[PDB]
Amino acid sequence: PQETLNGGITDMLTELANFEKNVSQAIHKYNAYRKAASVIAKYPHKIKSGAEAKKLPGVGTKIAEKIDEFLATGKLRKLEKIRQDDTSSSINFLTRVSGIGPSAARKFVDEGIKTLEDLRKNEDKLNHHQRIGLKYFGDFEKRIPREEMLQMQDIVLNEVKKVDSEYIATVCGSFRRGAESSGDMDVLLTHPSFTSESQPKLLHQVVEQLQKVHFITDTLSKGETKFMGVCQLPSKEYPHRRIDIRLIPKDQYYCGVLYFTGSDIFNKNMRAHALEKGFTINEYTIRPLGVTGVAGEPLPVDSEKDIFDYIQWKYREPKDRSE
DNA sequence: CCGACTCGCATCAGC
DNA sequence: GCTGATGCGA
DNA sequence: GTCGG
Ligand SMILES: Cc1cn([C@H]2C[C@H](O)[C@@H](COP(=O)(O)CP(=O)(O)OP(=O)(O)O)O2)c(=O)[nH]c1=O
Ligand SMILES: [Mn+2]
Ligand SMILES: [Mn+2]
Ligand code: NA
Repeated sequence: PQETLNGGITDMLTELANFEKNVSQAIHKYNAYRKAASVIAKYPHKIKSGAEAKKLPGVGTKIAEKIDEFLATGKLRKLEKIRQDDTSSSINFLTRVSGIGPSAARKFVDEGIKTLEDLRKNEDKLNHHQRIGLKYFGDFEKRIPREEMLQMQDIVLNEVKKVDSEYIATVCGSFRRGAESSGDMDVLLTHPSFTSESQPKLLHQVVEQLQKVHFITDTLSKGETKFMGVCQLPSKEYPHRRIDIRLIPKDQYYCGVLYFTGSDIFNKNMRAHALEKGFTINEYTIRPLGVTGVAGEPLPVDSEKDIFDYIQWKYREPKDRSE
């Protein structure tokens, strides 16, 4: 109990979570373990028994028993076995390549493809996404310091303005909450030519411009509203980074900014209280619920705070939206 | 006991 | 060819 | 996996 508290426990749960998702293809068990780890990581005491943990929300009989075994013996038989298993271990590892999920990792391992070498020997069996994830395997597992994030913002906002002075672009995600470190760059984008009732050609032009100045280096996926790609600060070379660009209608922009800024936990808390007050919020709109529960028409939103107001909540600055 | 627990894009199965 | 299903990362 | 209905 030094790393935060219950670090040994949260790592245990996270590992179990990873095998459920990657080997068992059980997203819900995966989410249960991660939630349980997140509750425990916040619990301000060193846990001394499964019974104590069982009283936490999201901790049931099974994770309680795992904790008693971990506390009594210093390990978990099930995790040690999983850890040493060639097939489970290799399946779990390969999903760390972006574009290889549980299904592709299982097929690869079935035909003897188990390592990065194996993948590099068999590039022909990889789709485009998977090829790039392989290419930048190490880069993609590095975190992005805020200062590189700011340099990256400088480039995104400048180049967007150069395409069209009318574009609005906002870096959201952990960056906007003031995180000192980020896993990727999330960019929201809008324009007056694009409303909920309106050829978008607005995302392609920005993507194209960022490729011309050699900021974006590869494309993982690109449609009329969402781009997923790779980018790189100009120089010893900087790591290649993940960037997502989303084009959203102007009249749903602040709903998107809120959704793609806030931590997942924060978004959940706000969705709950919004129901409490008879509102349903998604990433694009806020709607009132009628007396039966049916949804009305979207309400006007001219500011992130307008959303807080609708549901009678004190404005929470992005820096304070970790939960 | 037992079912519950979002979306845009790429690719593939199949028609 | 196209449509729908499945996979994927968010 | 946990937790309701
Ligand atoms: C995946 C996911 C995302 N969101 C919103 C909120 C999130 O903040 C924003 C950016 O998403 P992400 O880039 O994937 C992680 P992030 O917050 O930016 O932190 P880092 O990337 O730096 O690790 O989208 C959800 O509401 N529910 C979700 O399930
Ligand atoms: Mn992010
Ligand atoms: Mn992202
Ligand atoms: Na993956």
